[PDB]
This record gives sequence, C-alpha cells and structure tokens, in this order.
Amino acid sequence: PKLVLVRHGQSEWNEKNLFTGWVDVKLSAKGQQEAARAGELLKEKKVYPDVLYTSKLSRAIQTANIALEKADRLWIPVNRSWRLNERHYGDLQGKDKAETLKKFGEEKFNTYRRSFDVPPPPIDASSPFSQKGDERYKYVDPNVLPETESLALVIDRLLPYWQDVIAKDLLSGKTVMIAAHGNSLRGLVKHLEGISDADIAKLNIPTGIPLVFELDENLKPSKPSYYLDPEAAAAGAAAV
Amino acid sequence: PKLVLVRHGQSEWNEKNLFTGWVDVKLSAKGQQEAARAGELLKEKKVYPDVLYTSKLSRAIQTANIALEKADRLWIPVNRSWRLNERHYGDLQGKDKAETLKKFGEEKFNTYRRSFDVPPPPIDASSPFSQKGDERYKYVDPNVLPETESLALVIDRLLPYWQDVIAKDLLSGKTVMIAAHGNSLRGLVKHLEGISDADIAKLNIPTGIPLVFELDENLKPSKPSYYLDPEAAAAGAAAV
Amino acid sequence: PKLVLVRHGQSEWNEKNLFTGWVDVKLSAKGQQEAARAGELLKEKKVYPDVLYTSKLSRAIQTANIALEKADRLWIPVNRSWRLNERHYGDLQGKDKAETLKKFGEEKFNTYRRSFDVPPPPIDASSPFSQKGDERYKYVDPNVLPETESLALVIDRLLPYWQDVIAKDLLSGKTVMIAAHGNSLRGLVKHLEGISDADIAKLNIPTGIPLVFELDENLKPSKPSYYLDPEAAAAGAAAV
Amino acid sequence: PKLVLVRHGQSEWNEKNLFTGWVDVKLSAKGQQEAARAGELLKEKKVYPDVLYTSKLSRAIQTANIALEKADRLWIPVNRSWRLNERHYGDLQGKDKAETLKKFGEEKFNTYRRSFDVPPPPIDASSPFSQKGDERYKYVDPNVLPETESLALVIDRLLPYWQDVIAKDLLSGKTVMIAAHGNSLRGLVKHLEGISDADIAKLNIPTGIPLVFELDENLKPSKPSYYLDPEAAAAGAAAV
Repeated sequence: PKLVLVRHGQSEWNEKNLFTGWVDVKLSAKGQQEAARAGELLKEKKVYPDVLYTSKLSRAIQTANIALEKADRLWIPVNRSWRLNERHYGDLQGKDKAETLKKFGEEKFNTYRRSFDVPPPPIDASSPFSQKGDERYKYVDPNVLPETESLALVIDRLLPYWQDVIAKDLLSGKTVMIAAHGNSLRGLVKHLEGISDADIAKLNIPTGIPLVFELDENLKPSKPSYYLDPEAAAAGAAAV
Repeated sequence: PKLVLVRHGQSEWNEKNLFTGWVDVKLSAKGQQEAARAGELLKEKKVYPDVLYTSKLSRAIQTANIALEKADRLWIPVNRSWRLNERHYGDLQGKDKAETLKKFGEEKFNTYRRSFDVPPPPIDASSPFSQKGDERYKYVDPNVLPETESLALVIDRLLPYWQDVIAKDLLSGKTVMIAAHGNSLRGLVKHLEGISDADIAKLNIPTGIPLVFELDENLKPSKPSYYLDPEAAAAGAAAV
Repeated sequence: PKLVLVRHGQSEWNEKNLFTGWVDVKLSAKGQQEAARAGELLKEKKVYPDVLYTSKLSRAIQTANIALEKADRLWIPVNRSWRLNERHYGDLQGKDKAETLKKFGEEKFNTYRRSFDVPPPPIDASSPFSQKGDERYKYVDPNVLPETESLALVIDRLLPYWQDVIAKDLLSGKTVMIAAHGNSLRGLVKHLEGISDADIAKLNIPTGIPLVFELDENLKPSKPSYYLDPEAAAAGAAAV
Repeated sequence: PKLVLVRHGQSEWNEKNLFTGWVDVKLSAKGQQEAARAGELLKEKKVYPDVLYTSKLSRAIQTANIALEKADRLWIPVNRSWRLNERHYGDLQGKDKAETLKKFGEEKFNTYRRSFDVPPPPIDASSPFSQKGDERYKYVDPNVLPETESLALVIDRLLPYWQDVIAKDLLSGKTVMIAAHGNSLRGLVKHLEGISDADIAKLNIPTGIPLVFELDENLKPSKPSYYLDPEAAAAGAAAV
C-alpha cells in the first residue's frame, strides 16, 4: 500500500508568531502557494491518491483542496477526523511565542514546545481560545476533547483512527493521502518508523512537500519514506 | 428543514463556447470569483450548511470549496455522487455552440439544448470526450452510465439519490448544501416546485447565487424559494 | 464477481392464505427450517458471502440471520434498504387470497398477481395494513413510498440501489448475498438475464435455495445462474 | 440519551468449562433461551433501540438477533467492531478452567481471571486457538490485534470506539443497544460509572438481562443504571 502525507504550510498566526494548536486559523498567502506546490508535486511524480483524510482544521483542509486542484484529483472521497488535528497547545493557544519564551525561560519553553510527554498548562473553558463547545466537535464524547496535549497524548488519540479507518483503505489497496499538521504527522511517522521517544523531538517535517511511504502487508515501511522534492525537503528549521 | 442550492459559475469551456456536459473542465477566472461571492452571501445571510453534496465534476467541487472557505465552514462532511452531475451532452460534448447552431439550425439546436425529453445524439465510443471507463465512475454499474441525456433522463437518475440520501439528512434536521449544475439543479427544482414539463424550459438558475428552500416535514416547500441576492437574479447574462 | 440471492421461506400469513406485501409478518415454523437449509447449502457448497443486503422486512432479515448462523458467517457487515422490499400489494394487503379470487374473478386476480405493469388498487390511508408513517421508513422521502406496486414499479425503485450500492461491493471483489422477496428478486433476475416483460410472469424463484450468479466486470452473467440444490428447484409447491 | 447493554448468555465452551476469549464459539441451548428472555424484556419494558452495535463474535451476534426478533425490532441498522470483543485470553484460550486452576494455583488463576492489569501469557501464532490471520480482522492494522489482554487493555482499545462512533449516535438522540461480552461491558461500565481499578474486579454483569443507562448531554449517568429485571439481575456468581 502507498501512503502520502502532506503538512500544511504557514498559517496566518504562524506569520504573526502566535501559538495556534486547535484555534481554527486560515493559511497565509505563502501557505496557499505551498499547498499549490504540493499538488504540482503529486502530478509531476504521478502519485494519485484514491482517498483523502484531513483533520477538522481549516488550514489542513484548504491545503488539500488546493493540492488536489493542482493534481486534478478533486473528485476523490473525503473523510475528516478530530484525531488528525494538531496538538492542542493548552493555555499557550493565542499567545505570542517570543513573549512566552521570555516569561518561561528557554528550558520551560523548549519542554512545552518539544518534550515528548510534558504538556503545556491546560486552557480555561472561558478562554476565547478554547474549543470547548465548538460546533465541529459536537458529536464526539465531550469528555475526550483535550484541554492541553503533549506529543505522547496526540499519538494516543491518533492511533485508533489509523488502526481501524485509515488502515482499512490501505489494506483494501487504495493510495491514501493525509493532509494534517506538524505534531499529528510527527506522531504517525514515529509509529511507522519506530523512532524512539527521545529522538522524535528532533524530527521535523517540511511544510508543503509530500512525504511518501511504501508499506507492505503489515503496514510497515518496505523501503525508507521519501519526499517528492528531496532537495527542498527541509531539515533546516522553520521555527520548530 | 433547509436546503441550499448553488450552481457553479463559468467554466473554462463556457468561456470558449464549447458544450461541456460530463467533460471535467475547471472554473474560469470569473467562475472562481462567482464562487467566492456565493460564499460571502452564505456568511452575510447566516446560512450555515451542516453537510455538503457535490457532483463528481471538478467545477462544482471547486465552487463548493471556495464558497465554504469564505463562509468559514470548511470542516463539514462532504458526499459526492455522479447522480448530481450535469446532463451528459452526448455527441455535442467538446463541440462549438455556434458551429452546432449553424449545422443543425435553430430548431434542432434549441430542442437539444432545452427540450424536456429529446436527448442529443449519443456520443461515440471513439470520441476523445467520452467518459466511458473514467476512473471516477469505476464503482458504479457500467450499464447505467449515459451516452447522452435529456433533462427528463437527468431527473430519473437524480431522484433516487435525493429520496434516500439527501432526504435522510434533511429529515434528520441538517441544513444541506448542494453544489451542482444547471440541469441537475433545474431537475431538482422542477420536482420540488411541481413545475410542468412544458414550463421548466423557461427556468434558469443564475450562477453563483445560493437558492434557499425552506421545506416542511414532507419535504415540500413551506414558502417560496428565495435567492440570497434577489437583485442579482436572472441568468440572461453570459448567454441568455 | 459472485452474487448469491436467497428468497425467504414461508411467512405466517402465507400459511393463512393472506396477501402480505409490506406488512411485517414473521416466518412460519416451515419458513425457519427453509432458512436453515439455505445456510447449510451455503456451507456445503463453500459459498461464503463477504457482505449481506436485506430488505427492511423481518421475514427476509430472520432468514439471513438463520442462514448465516448455519454457514458460520454471522460476523459480516449488514446493509438494509426499503428498495429490496417485496412488492407493495396495495389494497390487497391483509386480504384472503381465496376471497379475492372469488371477488374479482380469475382474470383480474391473475393480472394483479402476475401482470408486469398493472398494479393492484391503491391501499387506503385508514387501512390497518398501510405502512404510511411506519418508523422504519422515517428517513426516506415520504413522497416515494408506494401505496401499491406492480413488478414494473418494483424494478424502477430497486435498480438505483443495485447500480450504486450493491454494484460497488461487487466491483470491489466482494461476494454479495441478498436476502429478499419473490418480486424484488424476480425484478433483479429480469434485469440480469434480460428476460422480456412477457416472460418474467412465468419465472418463479423457489424459497430457501440460494441462486448464484457469476458475473463479469460489466456485471453481466458470465455463465448461467444456478441453484445450490438444482434437484429441489421449482416453486410450484406451497402455491404453484 | 439512553444506552442499553446486553451480555450474551452461556456459550458451548462455557458449558464445557473452557476459557473462550476470542475463539468464535456459539451459544448453547441455555444461551439461546437467555437471549430470547432479553428480547422479551425489551418488549415488556418498552425499550426500543434505534441502532445496534455488536462485537465480531458470533455468540454476541446470535444474542442480538434472537433478542431483536422477540422485541420486534429486527430492521434496525447494525454495526460491528472488534473493539467490543471479549478480552483475549492469551494462552488460556481453549484450556480447561479446572485444569488451569490446579496447574497455576488459586493465586495465579485469580490474577489471570480478575486482576485489573495482569494479562495471561501470550498465545502462540501456531496455536489452533489463535485469531492471527482470521478473515474477520483482515482490514484492521495487524499490529494492534492482541495476543493476550487484561481488563485494562480491553478498556484502552474499547474507548476510542465509544468516543467517536457510539457517542455520535447517542448525541444524535438515538437509543443504542450494545450486544457484547462480560469484560468489554465491564470495561464500559467502569468508565461510565467511575468505578476504581480495585473495585471493578468485583463487578459482575448477569447474562441475558439488559442493563439500561439514562445519560445526560455529557454522557454521564443522570440516574443509576438499572436492569430490566432487578430480581433476576444476578449478583450471585455464575463462574466469574
């Protein structure tokens, strides 16, 4: 089976230096161009997805819609799940990254941003940046929607969706495309590749360049994953 | 329940004067702006669909994607069906409308364009504009795909989808949005309003302006349908 | 692909000589044994369905449940639809077949029972045997539910389900089993085999014996259909 | 919302004293009678489920089919998931309970049978009682299918199904019926009622008597759960 992962490009809050998490902000103008590039790469390299999965956040959905327009595959069915959403940033949602760094110090800042298992403080329900009660989550058990998450917790809520729903299409022979976010894709890669809890902190997935996995019958990589544009495939950080 | 209908704006072949039918062309630049306007009207009139239905033709899917981005409702579930597709134009697909008019004369040309039950001539299998074997229809019974259609035949294949699938959402209390095509929407409007076979030749649905039906528990209009921009009505522009 | 059709065995009103149609009666004791036999034949002939389709009438659902228990395939997915329902018998539902014969004469009685296109008289709304407002049809467009049907009308409402939903499973390589009724299966067999309007009045499908179609990629029979117990064929018993 | 839980009655292996786990054995004759009683109780007490969820194990599916036949609600849609299956008994699958008790001692026997978090030893893939490769699990990620489970592990794989799928129907206003097994229902009850890790070991759910939960908008009990037949509702053990 073949799995294609696309991380959305810059959002309007990334350009203003604000932590986003589950706040539903749109792509910036550069983000829209990165999505177009992703779709041009699917077309140039002839990777034609049969089914699309997205999160419930607009920035990843806009990305997929632009990419699939460029790759001429807009007609494919689409499924969306909260379990592919970005990590919830707790009380850091809506805060300035430079102001947060000065407030907490580099140590705490880097623990919140990149520890495997230390989540940022929980957000308050009265906060304007809380998603409690948002309409797009009204049919999910209200007790499972997070008030903060670490990457470990993202993985725990992402896996069951991979196991029962995405895997069914891969095992049926479909090429699946996932349009999602930095932490939810980092979580999935950790799982497929078997990256340790300590090393995953160092993994970065460039924005806007599709990552392909060729998997065998047990859904394990049959060869190393590869980006559709290796040169551009970025290891030099954007912000991290 | 509430139903919102949106006809896509101008396609790239409408700009070039060619009959499109099931050929999968994209929106022109004007078409894209008409889609954004439909989205602005949804947002301005506070009409917020809970589920989207599109045909399998890119021009309607692009229209919904742009509209829902402007209405800020990109997260809603999306279902697609061939039964919402434009009428299949048979052997006229890919043909110049002026040349066709010169070749068949006014009388035959307006019959093919607007009779209720006389279809255009069947497309040939060789034709570069036939959709036989197209990947997006591979899971439908091959025997039901049309080689040509009249409005009457469009209605016969649309209604079973309306009866079991769209009706289920409407009867469950969802606001449903349909992004589709001139003849498939004319077909549906003929059914909801009880317009005679003689009279729907005169019905035209403007491009890019959402048409709202408020329906009762029997799925019959409880009040007249209305456009979200009544002033801008009339489809007599861009071809009468 | 492979399709397996099973007509339910005798209902409790068939035993009492009453026209059933959409009235939801249960299997008789004999009917239950006929369902177990169909299951034994599936298991003995190694025909193992991957998905089950039933109507919304208990007698066909009970039949599938007993059969699949005997074939050891109870875990497969199950889909139900009103479009697989028996023909609606109009004002004849709940009526004694002998008394009806005495009241309309042979000629009118055999037309109603077996013409292709003359339906029985419409049921009245008062009737204790009408299904109007029945909870199991509450999510279908109320306007499409029948007040009476002929075989021709059964075929018109069955085919769209066959074309989009059952065909999708067959074209995906699933073996599909349908547990349904004499007229809905006669309707489907007329379509697959190309039996004329004059000739399907003579087609009878025995109760409880699975009928197998081996179909090609166009969903046309690639070889003659066959029963799993050819010897026991003929539906001339329990009414000719 | 209203949730109804039914534990299946005796299987053919329970009567022979063998641990079952995921081995797919059928109900005994007493088990079939207990299922009929469950359905008679739904009818007598007027609890009419709108949707059914079952595991992928025949004993729970047969239970539901018999119960729904007695309550006259066979037409309701049906969904099945491996996540509602019984606890996998690891290497104890297929072993005699008395022979296992003498082999291990009461201490180890009771840890394996009722500890919250100590699973029995893993089963071998070559064992005849292993479910690795079984056809009904072929579309699930092969890496998540267990080789042994404790109740803690059952709960971890059951919860995501409850959170996204079952909860959606409860939140949509449907009365849901779950037909499942002792440990998967004990897991769900632990979660809804907030029973501690140490106390859940003592919880027993009688076979064949529906347990009803009346839940509020956050899916928490609005009043204590109750059995449809309190007297019979058994606390005196069957085997435990």
